[PDB]
Amino acid sequence: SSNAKFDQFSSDFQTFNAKFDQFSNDFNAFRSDFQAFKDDFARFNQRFDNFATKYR
Amino acid sequence: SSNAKFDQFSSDFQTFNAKFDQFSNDFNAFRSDFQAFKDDFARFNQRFDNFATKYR
Amino acid sequence: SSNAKFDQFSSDFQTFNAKFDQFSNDFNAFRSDFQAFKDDFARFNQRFDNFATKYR
Amino acid sequence: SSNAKFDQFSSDFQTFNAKFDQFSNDFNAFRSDFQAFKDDFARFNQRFDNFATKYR
Amino acid sequence: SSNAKFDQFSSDFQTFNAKFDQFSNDFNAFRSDFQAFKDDFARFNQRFDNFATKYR
Repeated sequence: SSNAKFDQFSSDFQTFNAKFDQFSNDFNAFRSDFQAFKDDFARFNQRFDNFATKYR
Repeated sequence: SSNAKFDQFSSDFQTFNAKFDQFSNDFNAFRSDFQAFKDDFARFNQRFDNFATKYR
Repeated sequence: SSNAKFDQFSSDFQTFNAKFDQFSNDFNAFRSDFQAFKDDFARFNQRFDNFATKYR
Repeated sequence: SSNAKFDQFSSDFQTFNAKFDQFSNDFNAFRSDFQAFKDDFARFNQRFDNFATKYR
Repeated sequence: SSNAKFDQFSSDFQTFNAKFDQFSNDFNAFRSDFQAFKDDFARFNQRFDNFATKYR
């Protein structure tokens, strides 16, 4: 192909690489959010077990 | 390779790049929904703690 | 480069593009499942709220 | 480009295509885990409702 | 098009490929977090069943 056409594609690919990098960071922020929920659920589970034992 | 073939692929790539932006947007909408659920759960956990601690 | 090897790459990219579309659909189907769950969690939280108020 | 550079790229793309397919299968496996969880939650929700009803 | 420009694209694609492998690992780690959460929920569900049974 012409250099001009290839350069358009390579810079387009660079935009995609940047978008993917952002999505990867977004996904990891979601993972952090999910871990925070999981730990909050663990705290609930322990509080429940405590209550259910005392009120069994 | 040749121009006509390359131009077609460059177009196909750009269509994929646009679809990737829409997926990234879909994932962020999901992240907001998930955070909403996580905070709703956090609210529930605090109400459960109040019931179990302050009223039992 | 060889037109014929480029033809293979173009086809393999089309295959990737279709698989990406399948994944994007699957992700959006997952979002619908997450929405059903989030709604179900709301059902529970609101039921618990009522219960707690009556048993405070 | 030269055929050698292109052919290396095409081989690298085929490897990425295979990894993407793997990820899409991983994502679909997750969707099964999520649906199983959603169903477990709907069953908890019914059992909570039954408890709250019988305990009026 | 030129070998120099192709070499730059090939480098960018290799970097994307590596990022994708990282993301796929991150997704698998999330899947593991999710399964552990699902099992935690099942453990709660059993605790709640045992508690509710004793209030009949």
